[PDB]
Amino acid sequence: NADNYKNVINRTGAPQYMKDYDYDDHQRFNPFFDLGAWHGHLLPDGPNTMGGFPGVALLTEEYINFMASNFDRLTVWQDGKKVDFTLEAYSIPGALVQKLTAKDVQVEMTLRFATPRTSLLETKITSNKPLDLVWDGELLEKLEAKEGKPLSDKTIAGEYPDYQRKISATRDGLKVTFGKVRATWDLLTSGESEYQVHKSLPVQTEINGNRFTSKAHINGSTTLYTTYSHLLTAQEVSKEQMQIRDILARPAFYLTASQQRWEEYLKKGLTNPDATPEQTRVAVKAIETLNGNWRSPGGAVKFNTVTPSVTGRWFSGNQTWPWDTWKQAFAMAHFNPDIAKENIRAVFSWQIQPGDSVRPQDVGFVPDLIAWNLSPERGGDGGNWNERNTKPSLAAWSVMEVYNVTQDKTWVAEMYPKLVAYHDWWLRNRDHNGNGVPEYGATRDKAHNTESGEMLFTVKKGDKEETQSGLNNYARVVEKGQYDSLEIPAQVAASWESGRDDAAVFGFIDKEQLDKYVANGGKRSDWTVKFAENRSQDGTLLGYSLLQESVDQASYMYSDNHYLAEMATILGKPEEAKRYRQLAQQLADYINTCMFDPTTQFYYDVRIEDKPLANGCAGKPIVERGKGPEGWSPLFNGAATQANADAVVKVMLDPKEFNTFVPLGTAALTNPAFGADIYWRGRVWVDQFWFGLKGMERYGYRDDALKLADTFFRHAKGLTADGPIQENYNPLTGAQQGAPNFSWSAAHLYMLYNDFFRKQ
Ligand SMILES: OC[C@H]1O[C@H](O)[C@H](O)[C@@H](O)[C@H]1O
Ligand SMILES: [Ca+2]
Repeated sequence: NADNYKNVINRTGAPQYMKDYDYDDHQRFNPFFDLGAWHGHLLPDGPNTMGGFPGVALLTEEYINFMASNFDRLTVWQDGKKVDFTLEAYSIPGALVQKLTAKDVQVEMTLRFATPRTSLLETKITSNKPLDLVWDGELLEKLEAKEGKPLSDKTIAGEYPDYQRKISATRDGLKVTFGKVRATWDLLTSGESEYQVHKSLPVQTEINGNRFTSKAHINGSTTLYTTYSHLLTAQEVSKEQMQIRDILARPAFYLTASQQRWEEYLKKGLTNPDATPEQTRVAVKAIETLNGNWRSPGGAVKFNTVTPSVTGRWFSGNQTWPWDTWKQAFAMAHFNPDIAKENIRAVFSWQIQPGDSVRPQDVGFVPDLIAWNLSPERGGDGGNWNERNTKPSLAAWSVMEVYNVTQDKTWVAEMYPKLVAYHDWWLRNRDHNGNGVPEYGATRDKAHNTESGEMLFTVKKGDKEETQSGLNNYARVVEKGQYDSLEIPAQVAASWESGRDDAAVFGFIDKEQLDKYVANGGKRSDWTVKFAENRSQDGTLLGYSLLQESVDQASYMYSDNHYLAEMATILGKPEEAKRYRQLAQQLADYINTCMFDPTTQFYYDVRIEDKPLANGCAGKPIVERGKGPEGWSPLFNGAATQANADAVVKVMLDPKEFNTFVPLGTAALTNPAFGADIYWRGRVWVDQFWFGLKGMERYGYRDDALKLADTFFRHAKGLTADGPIQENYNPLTGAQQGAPNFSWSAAHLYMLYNDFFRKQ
């Protein structure tokens, strides 16, 4: 099956910089990674890379960095003369292949992954006469470029004097050793990491600084085997040696293992017979993308996980977020369920337990960002690890999907208490007014407050910065309004927790947009989101909340309650199931009564006003900040009444609202803060789009949902091309932006393939 999908993504490239970046700082080539390995490979594109797989990409704990352009490139010689080959090179799901053809000699090279640290190259050589073989390689010297043009003349050695890269011959090949570099935002190594090459035949190696040449002589047709291993600790180095020996001992077994695993991914995953060839290839792109972004256990993360992008500036290593994980595992349930399960475990593996040394007041909390290196507060030197906030919860929905496929009740039994702990955490620490409807917010944190628990903030006016603390001073300053801006680190983290950091609904709007809003009759203060601290009975600071209840978050809580009810029933916990059923019903009633505007016939967030409404709602729908994708969150999540869903579907299909060139973007055309190129105020994301389609389907509009899917398929740029998957689309032009090889989009493109794409 794999052979039907050659070059689904362009995996060619010959990088010349460690940071061979695109416009947005992401590695501009798309290397092949598999088995959760910590290195990857590209295809040759021409005579200068022919005979090897260039662009060895190392995952240095939390980042992707290229090591070399050519490394272990084969040239062949027969009687003192170099054999001139022609090249055919291609990817398939699970392998890179290149075929070299000359008259008297042919070579077939197949590169697959054998372990979580090691790839295996088969070099199959056909020749009726003896040959001399030569392998060469060279470490990169130059640091950084953008769009192929250097940003500076900085060198790698120059930038990182302790990196101390050295190539050494071994008893069975060679190795590259690396010094300890703790460059928190660029390059992380242990001082014990290595890149090892082991081969099945004796070789003779000459080393010349950062280049090498290796030689061997063979007597005729022969198949050689070479392992490539990026090993990040002393203990990884030690443990891998017996694996590498087994691989060179049983190479066919490892090749077959990979072939079969990939046939299984494709068999299990490609289950929409109505889909066209083009549509199915999109699903294969998503499968290759997701599987490449999977990482084995590494550092503090003791489970397999999946990151938003192995090639991403800030998304590589094993950096893992919960929001991304829910959708990732939802999709991967349908083709790589074992890793879907692991990914969810990874996220809950650092869930806060009672007695936690940093935040005992956050039991059940799930960190925003986990990674190889713990933060200084937990004993590591990691800059990325984040516990300032979490992300919106579709955890139960994610877990349930894994169950739907596997029917594995032991999986439900495992996750249920962890899901319940997160649930209970939301209700304790993100419910400022105590009404059972959550807010987006932030934790108590060194970045957010003093040691005594006084919320930090910085008032700005012209060029004067005034840094104060305490919720007393914040209220006193908000009223006056004699500031250009008010920076509240805890409110920044609340925007991160919402998952949509410049959204209209959360008060984000540009200067010219606001002027027009005011000229049309509104007030500037309509766009001010107020902020509050959350405390327990005894006065313990639990964290913070936006003084605003979000309709998407409420709907996700409805989801959580609905799916916990089903899990409780599966597990034979009827009384707990009944409680969640009632909580679900309570949220649905609140969402429908409080958040659905009778007048505009659409859903919106509500403010937590100074006093609740007579009907018990926290405040009125925030109609004036305009319509967004949160308005269909109740449909996707199943909270809406039929009447309210019918109304919302009318708006979604309205070409003056959301039925744009690429439909269902992150702000209606009528939104006062709309911008086609703004991430969370116009741009179309595949998750929010798919939530829309599912929401429509649930309330009887599958036919219209299938039409929108067709429109997406015809209008979203690059979909049928061989480019890597990115983050979002301009709703007017269809133009793509964001990180290449983006898991979240791949997840929902896969879902669209399964649920809505079809032959017209
Ligand atoms: O560093 C944490 C940070 O990472 C990325 O920037 C995300 O987009 C934010 O929401 C936040 O999680
Ligand atoms: Ca509340």
